[PDB]
Amino acid sequence: MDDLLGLLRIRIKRGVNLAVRDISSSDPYVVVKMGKQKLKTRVINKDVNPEWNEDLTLSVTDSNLTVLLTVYDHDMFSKDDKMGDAEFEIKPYIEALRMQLDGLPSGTIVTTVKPSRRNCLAEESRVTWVDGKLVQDLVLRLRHVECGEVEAQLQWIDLPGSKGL
Ligand SMILES: [Ca+2]
Ligand SMILES: [Ca+2]
Repeated sequence: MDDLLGLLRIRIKRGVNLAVRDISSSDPYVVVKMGKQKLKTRVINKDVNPEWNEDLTLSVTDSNLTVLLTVYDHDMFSKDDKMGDAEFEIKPYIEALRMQLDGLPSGTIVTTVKPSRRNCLAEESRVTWVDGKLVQDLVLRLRHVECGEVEAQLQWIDLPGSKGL
């Protein structure tokens, strides 16, 4: 609690045109890693366009951290094949959370992160103040695989008793 800024909600929305790692399909799930934390979504059966809509919750004590996202094909009785990976920075979002935004009109775009050679963004990622919440919408193009994107949204949970932002 004495280092905790808050909890980062990562909503893993969907995968789009993921790689085939069975015969004609895959059984994808996502593993999210940050620091010593490792979280997993459920498996979606036989769908390379899986709609996970699954909330993962990480503890954040460090605005300078990176989130790693790796997709795998679940094979019940054998090894799980890699289906690509991506990473993103949380600093822009944490920075934005620390701004004065009570008073900003809903729909206000606080920060835009551009795709670059180094990052995994498939398109510009907006940090938006909307419906009284700050969110970041991400489309991640997966590395180290022949196709696939993962769409995710960042949200924030304040934990009373913590260090806070
Ligand atoms: Ca397989
Ligand atoms: Ca499989």
